Amino acid sequence: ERIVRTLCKVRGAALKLGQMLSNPHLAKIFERVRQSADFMPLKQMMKTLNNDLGPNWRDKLEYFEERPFAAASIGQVHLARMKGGREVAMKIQYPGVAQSINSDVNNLMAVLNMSNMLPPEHLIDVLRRELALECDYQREAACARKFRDLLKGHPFFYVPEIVDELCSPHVLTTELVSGFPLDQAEGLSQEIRNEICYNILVLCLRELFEFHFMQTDPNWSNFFYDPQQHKVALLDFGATREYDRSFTDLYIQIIRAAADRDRETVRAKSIEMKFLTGYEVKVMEDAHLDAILILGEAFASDEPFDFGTQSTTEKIHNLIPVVPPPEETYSLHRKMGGSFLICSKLKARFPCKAMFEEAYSNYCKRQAQ
Ligand SMILES: COc1cc(Nc2ccnc3cc(C#N)ccc23)cc(OC)c1OC
Ligand code: NA
Ligand code: NA
Repeated sequence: ERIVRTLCKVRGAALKLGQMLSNPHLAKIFERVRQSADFMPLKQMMKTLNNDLGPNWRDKLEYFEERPFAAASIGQVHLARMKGGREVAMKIQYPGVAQSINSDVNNLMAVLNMSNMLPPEHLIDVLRRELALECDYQREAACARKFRDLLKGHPFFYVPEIVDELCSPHVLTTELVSGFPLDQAEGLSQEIRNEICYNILVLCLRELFEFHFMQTDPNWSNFFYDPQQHKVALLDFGATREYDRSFTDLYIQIIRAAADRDRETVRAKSIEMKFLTGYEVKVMEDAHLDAILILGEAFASDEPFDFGTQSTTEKIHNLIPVVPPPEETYSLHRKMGGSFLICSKLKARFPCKAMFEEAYSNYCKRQAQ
């Protein structure tokens, strides 16, 4: 009834679990853990700052906010202001969180099993593995720099600059952004939500097929909408992957076949990419190909697509159906599906044929060249 309380002790691992799971009470549990004011004591955060930035770290700042704005899976964000006035956000890891992951995961699963809340061991290792990748804040900083360079001059999106002097293996600092995360934007008007989600799906297509450099686990909590500028700050860099153009090219042939309602080509190309073995049980394979074709439905229609009902987690969870499998077996579906799910959670509606034809057209222009 109040597993929430004991889960708040491992709220980081529970959050990561909920982002993978997307019984009904368990969602309410996770939603309450997420919405909990329970945060890691300041004293533990100070140890990371001292270890990483030196005992004099506070001298670099005029202000350090002791209550975090929000907690991540392995750290929390504290707002602050540098000497001179430059406002920043400082994402700070829990001390030795890397060595606490296995215990935190075991604790989370124990609480969920003993409470009879969870009716797969290999997926638990996926949880451990994903939390460990999140610990690499040096890499995350490098991905933020590269995305900022790729999106230079965009009229809608921006990436806050990294503050190198406040970055370390366990601390990532950016300039402050003015706005709020998209998990608080459900109450915005339909036109605004449509415009946000349109731009997000276009960027998804550019990340996959143009940049070959992409965030593969989209989370609406990591996009910030600035209502005044009418812009979105991108802070979602945790699972960023670069792929060879030959790999995303095969993926665009899948989406092309799904848009064209060519179920057999979707299946053949899926086998070629090693997403399917070719001898899966047909019932599961069919449900998986059904979810792909839902993606094609959107990209095949000049009429507005109703993400709120047509691409809900119910209709698209088979994009990735239940030793863990290689990440390259599902990262692109997780990206496409995750982007559709953001459109669905914000109840967006807009036509998608134009944006896919532009992406596919660029693909064809290069193919002839
Ligand atoms: C999701 O990932 C991150 C999120 C943040 N959050 C923020 C950044 C910049 N301004 C903010 C303003 C407010 C306000 N009011 C709240 C949060 C902000 C910071 C990060 O790094 C330092 C992240 O890690 C890449
Ligand atoms: Na984290
Ligand atoms: Na840059």
